[PDB]
Amino acid sequence: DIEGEVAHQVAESFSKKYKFPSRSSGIFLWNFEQLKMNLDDIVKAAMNVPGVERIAEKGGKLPLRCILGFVALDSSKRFRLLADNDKVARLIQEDINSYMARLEEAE
Repeated sequence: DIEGEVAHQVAESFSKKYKFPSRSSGIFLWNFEQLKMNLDDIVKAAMNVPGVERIAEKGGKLPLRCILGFVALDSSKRFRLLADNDKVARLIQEDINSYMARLEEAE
């Protein structure tokens, strides 16, 4: 259901590469596939991200880069070695602010 909707959207973009702040100064690319996690575990972990329940319940577009960022920080040594961890945390916040605003904003 709600979790099923998150599972769908994640599955649909499973190998899709998003961009993140690198340890140095650039960016690097990462996808859900690279988490080496089951879809269930990823959905479970995605539920921790603020706004994900609300958006999925409406069938809206989920913040998948933000979601993947959060899950990667929480579960992935490799991602953590590759990333500016603090910068990703800030990036998580900015995505949430953007998507939550979209629910309130003019169309």
